[PDB]
Amino acid sequence: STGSATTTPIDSLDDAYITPVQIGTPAQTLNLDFDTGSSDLWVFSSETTASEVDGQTIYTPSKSTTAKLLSGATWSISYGDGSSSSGDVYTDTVSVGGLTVTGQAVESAKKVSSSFTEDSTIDGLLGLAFSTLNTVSPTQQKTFFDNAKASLDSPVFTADLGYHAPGTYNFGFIDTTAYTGSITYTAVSTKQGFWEWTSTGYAVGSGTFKSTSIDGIADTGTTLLYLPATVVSAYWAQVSGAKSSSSVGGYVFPCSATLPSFTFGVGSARIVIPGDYIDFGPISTGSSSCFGGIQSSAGIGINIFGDVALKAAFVVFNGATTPTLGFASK
Ligand SMILES: O[C@@H]1CNC[C@@H]1Oc1ccccc1
Ligand SMILES: O[C@@H]1CNC[C@@H]1Oc1ccccc1
Repeated sequence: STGSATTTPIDSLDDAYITPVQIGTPAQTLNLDFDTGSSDLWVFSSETTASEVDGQTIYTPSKSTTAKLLSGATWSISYGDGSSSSGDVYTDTVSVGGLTVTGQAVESAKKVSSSFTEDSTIDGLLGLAFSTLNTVSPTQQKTFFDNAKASLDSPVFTADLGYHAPGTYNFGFIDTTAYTGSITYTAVSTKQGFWEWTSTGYAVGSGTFKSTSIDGIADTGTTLLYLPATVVSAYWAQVSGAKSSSSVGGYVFPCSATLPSFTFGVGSARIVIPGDYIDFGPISTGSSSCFGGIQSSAGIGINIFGDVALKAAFVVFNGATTPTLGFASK
């Protein structure tokens, strides 16, 4: 089998991407944030505290003839930005772009943090990291990809995110029309449960390429590119007036600037992030200070190749027995 679904930016900045997902019988369609950095499929629901729902579409298990309570199971998650959610668990039929999994754990939120309530465009998350990170207790549950894998034509999914435009998530096949050149594959460590890999270096603008190993994760659920402070300083030093602001929480730059590109290495290959992809706009409405799309990872504990980087490539998440990542230009 295969599946193919369109993913759409939630706003004019590409802050996140939403993909429609069918849950239950008859189908209830929710717009989920596909997150290769976590491993829980959770949704706003009829069980969510009413004061914490503000515009989201909810899953109602009592209206699904295929929903079954997973008795005794609970879940609770906190993300890298401090957002969180928790609740109980049902199994139900879940379909993405024509690909159907029966018996998928659908984690129903009883509580969500204010950051989720305040974003009416995201109805929940669909995790695509390794199932060892799933938070369901006392019986850990499998991701949608892990459940689907054996049925897929090939044990892979691909992320093709657009810049200010829709893109695609495919399951079970490589669309050879969706990229240019060849795909370069690189090794993955699953030791922390992430799609963790080692970039071979970077360049700023037209500058020379610096060969240096940068360990990090391919994370579709993170907006920005988070890298070591040395690398990030070298980038922003090429933008007149750019500075790190403690009050704002990162590097800012004059909105009048033209930003240089940023290149990262994948083996001997190179992915070029255009400068425009690094512009996240005024820090507040009407400000002439703009927020940068490359930020320091120093406070996180891991480097994160988030959407800023991934949207510059066609990315293969190869879930074969020895997992690998592939990157191509597009
Ligand atoms: O802050 C934004 C609005 N609600 C939270 C959202 O960011 C996240 C998206 C996915 C995972 C964690 C956080
Ligand atoms: O819904 C609102 C529109 N822009 C802000 C908020 O959502 C998000 C902000 C940051 C990351 C993910 C989502």
